[PDB]
Parts: sequence; structure tokens; C-alpha cells
Amino acid sequence: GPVPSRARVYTDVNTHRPREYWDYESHVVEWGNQDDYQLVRKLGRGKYSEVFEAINITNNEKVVVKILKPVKKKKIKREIKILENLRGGPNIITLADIVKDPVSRTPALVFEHVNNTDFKQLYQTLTDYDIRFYMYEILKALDYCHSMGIMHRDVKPHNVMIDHEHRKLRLIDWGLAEFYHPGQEYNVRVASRYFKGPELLVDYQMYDYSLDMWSLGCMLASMIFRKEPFFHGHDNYDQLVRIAKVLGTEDLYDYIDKYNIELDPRFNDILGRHSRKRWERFVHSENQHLVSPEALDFLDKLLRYDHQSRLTAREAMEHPYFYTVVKD
Ligand SMILES: COc1cc(/C=C(\C#N)C(=O)Nc2nnc(C(C)(C)C)s2)ccc1O
Repeated sequence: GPVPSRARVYTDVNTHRPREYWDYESHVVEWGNQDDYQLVRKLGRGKYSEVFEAINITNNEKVVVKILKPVKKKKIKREIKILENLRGGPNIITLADIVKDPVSRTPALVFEHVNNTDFKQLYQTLTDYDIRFYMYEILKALDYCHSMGIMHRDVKPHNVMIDHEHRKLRLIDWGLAEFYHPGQEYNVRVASRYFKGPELLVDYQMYDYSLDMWSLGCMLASMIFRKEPFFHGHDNYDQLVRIAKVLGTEDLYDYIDKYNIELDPRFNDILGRHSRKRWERFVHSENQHLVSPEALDFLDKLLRYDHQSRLTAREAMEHPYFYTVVKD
């Protein structure tokens, strides 16, 4: 069988919390007044929700309303409980209210309003300094939620809201997030394809917070090299091949051998043999102003096959890449 694995940090946060903290199936939702919120416009529809801009008519302030699609009361209560546990943490989107939508017959989560610029256009204008700054802000959110026993499991540009005018960042969509319990096996069908960690792609279920750090590394690579997404697989198998063309196949075999994992035999005809590459080959005249020795070393220390070898969020915040970021 597979060799077990444990997070190297925040390992026992939930076992020493009171049961109510992580036992989300027993959570009792405190419902607000649905008539407080007037929907203004539909902003988007996801796999699991529709998102609206709205007005809170008790203060005439704009809010965002996420009306959940019908899913298991378990998955709904999980997201609600995680948002309440994390509320007020650095750069965590603030759940302001929860109401029963009378049309959908599902909960509608009310969030603080973030005046966001879409990552498609925003990523075209970010400077070297901008990228370091916003990476540091994401790390504050990830260290916070990891320190609170929670992994996000869906870190990607779409879930990082940035109000660039006020340099304000919020990590959103906690609908895939989970509580970390040592030795628990988790669903590997999380995260968007381009941001899935090697652990998901080789079907290793005993993963942890370090999954988020791979995803973050994928975002960093797309930003400093101006190639979004960086690992651009056509499916989940080709996704691992794309990673192995950069990190090399010998270290992939070291990874799966360490955890006594077996690759899907369908890789025998697609994976090939690939050397590990040096990150400088992705540097060119149109991205070099975003690349530094510190950026490449930081990236290299996030994008490890072995989830146990990646920088933690707190370690990442100590990295020289952030020395130039002005600290508040
Ligand atoms: C999909 O889960 C979530 C989504 C959100 C929020 C948004 C999304 N998605 C959001 O605020 N999207 C916007 N798109 N344009 C905006 C203007 C600045 C034009 C008003 S806001 C918050 C918490 C969640 O859990």
C-alpha cells in the first residue's frame, strides 16, 4: 500500500480545537434577513454557484451575493463553517451574512464587495514589484488558513480578487476547502487542472496544506514568465506529462517511489524520459523584467513533486524574493 504522510506544520491544529470548530456537519446556521439584499446584476455562474452584485439596503453599501447550487448539505455546511472560522483573517474574504434564497431554495452567502480587475487584463500590467507584493498578500491568507487547520484546495487566479487601486487582495471561493486531519485521505478531484499538484495527478490521497503551495507556484510561474497557464495540459494525464517535461521524469519516479505509489499504466506510452530543466530557459526579452535570481529560487522551492519538500507559507514569507516588498 501507499506510505502515509503528515503535514510538516500545523499538523495537530484541529485535534486540539474543540469539536465544534471542525465538526461542520453539526454546525447550526444563523440566518439573516433575505429582504436586506437587493440583487443588481448577475456577475457569473460557476460549477457550484451563481454570483450577483447586490445592495445591502440597511446601509446602501454594495455587496456580493453567492447563491449556491443544490449540493450536499455537507458541502454547503463545510464552506459556511470554514468561512466563519476564518472570518477576519488577513486577506480572507469576509462572509457578511447568510440568507435563505426563496427562489433557489438554497443558502445565499453575502460577502464583502471587492472592486476587482479581471486577472486576464490585470496580469498584463503587473510589475515586478506588484507581483512580489501580491504574492506576499496571498501568502498571508494561506499561512492564516493553514494555521487554522484549513487547506483551500482551489488556489488559482480566478479565486484571488484584487482591487488594484487600493492594493487590496482577497482569497475567495472556499467551496472546495477542507479541514486537515493527520492521516485523513482526501478526494483528489479538487483544484483546476492547471493548478493540480502532482499528488492529485498520481492519485495520492493523504495530502495536506502543501497542495496550495504547488498551486501558488503555478500562479507565480505564469506571472513571472508571462505564460498563463504555465503547465497547460489538455487533460489530467497530459497535465502530469507537462510537469515532467520541466521537473524531469527521474524525480517523478523518486517521488512516487518514496510513497510506494504506482503510476497509472496509461503513462507508459505518453510519459517519455525527460531531464530536469533549469528555469532560465523560460526567460526571454518580454518577461526578463519580471525575473530575478530570487524569483527563480523561490519558484524552484514551491514547485517540488514531493509535497513534503515544498516551502510552507511561513517559510515562503521569509524568502529573499520579498526583501524588496515594503512591510507594513
Ligand atoms: C465564487 O465564489 C465566491 C465569489 C466571490 C466574489 C466574486 C466572484 N466570482 C466577485 O466579487 N466577482 C466580481 N466580478 N466583478 C465584480 C465588480 C468589481 C465588477 C463588482 S465583483 C466571493 C466569495 C466566493 O466564495
